[PDB]
Amino acid sequence: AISIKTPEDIEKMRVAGRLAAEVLEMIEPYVKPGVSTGELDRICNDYIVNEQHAVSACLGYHGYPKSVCISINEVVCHGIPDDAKLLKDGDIVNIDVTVIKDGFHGDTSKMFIVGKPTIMGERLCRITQESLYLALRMVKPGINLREIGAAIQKFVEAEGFSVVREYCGHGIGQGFHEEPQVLHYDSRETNVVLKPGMTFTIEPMVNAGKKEIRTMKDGWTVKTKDRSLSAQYEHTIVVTDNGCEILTLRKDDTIPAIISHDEL
Ligand SMILES: [Co+2]
Ligand SMILES: [Co+2]
Ligand code: NA
Repeated sequence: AISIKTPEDIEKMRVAGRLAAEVLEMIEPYVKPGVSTGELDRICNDYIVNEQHAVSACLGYHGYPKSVCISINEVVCHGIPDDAKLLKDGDIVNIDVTVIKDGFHGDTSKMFIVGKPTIMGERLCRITQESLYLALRMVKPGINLREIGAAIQKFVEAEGFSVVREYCGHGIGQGFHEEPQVLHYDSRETNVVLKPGMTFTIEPMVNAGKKEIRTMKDGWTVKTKDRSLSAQYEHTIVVTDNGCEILTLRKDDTIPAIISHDEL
């Protein structure tokens, strides 16, 4: 079932989350034209291991071969870091990180724009981030997860993009992927009432084009069927007594760490 974390668990999650966000703040500078995805994966790994003294949860997860997922342009998710894949001007890149510290996990990701941006690229990252923020703003005890999925979808579609169906956010803590499944669209099957103490991620994958995807020969890389661009953002949060607390907040986030719902 869904696990309610205790205050102490939360404190642990706060540490794992901060570490995860840090990695994202740390790698920004190195994200530029000409750099390979493999080198970025190496930098993150070393940082996590040697500086943070933590562990990457992705490395070996169901056989995942690298430390972080780096998805470029049309890649939807699970892009495999590789030394032959170089960053170019105009690319939109997602870097997804999961760190373990003391047994608790912190999962987060962001988009980066390489060099000069395209109108659509920049626009797609912005609506994708807005769609995550919107969801975050909704979280409070008593709401149903279905309303969140519905809201994201409606928003995204009203802006002319699509939400990927196959991939969802998830409960998280001692376990990388715990209940519940957090769908980013409306589904009559969804029925979970939020309680304080619940910890989970929200990580909408948005396509500028059609919602369909395809998985490559590699068994990991997922791409849009129509070759359109795809973007995603993700945060880890805890449901509080009157709202939520964002455990993976970074300095460039423009949403506050704690969201209090005065209507409560
Ligand atoms: Co996740
Ligand atoms: Co992630
Ligand atoms: Na992408």
